[PDB]
Amino acid sequence: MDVFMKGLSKAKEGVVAAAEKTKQGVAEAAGKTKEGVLYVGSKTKEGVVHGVATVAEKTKEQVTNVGGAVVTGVTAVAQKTVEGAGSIAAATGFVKKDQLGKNEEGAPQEGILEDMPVDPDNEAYEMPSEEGYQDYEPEA
Repeated sequence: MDVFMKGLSKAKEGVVAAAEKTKQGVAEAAGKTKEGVLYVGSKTKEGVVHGVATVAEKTKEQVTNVGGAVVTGVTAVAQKTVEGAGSIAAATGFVKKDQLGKNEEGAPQEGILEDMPVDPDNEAYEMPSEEGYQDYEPEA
């Protein structure tokens, strides 16, 4: 289940496949170097030039067959890129979250004035309006 183990067992499959091939390449190379020390009036320089010249003709039939393969492969990667874009959309689109409205206070004072006209000397004229009750000793 660990997506990591798979990627690991997948690489080992390539290292082994490459070994069988790399191990088969040195095998032929060994016998090839064996003829190197031995001269061969048959393989002359002019003969080598004609060899690479012939392999250049087949290389055309190969790139032609694979030429249609690389085109199809790139097409698969093309649709594989647009899909990866979805992941980018998430990185930019942060996981939305509906629950808060951020409203500390829209400065709901009560009027344009500082709303502090109240006088500390006596609130207003003289305490509540009442009916005088008592404030002057003499009749007036």
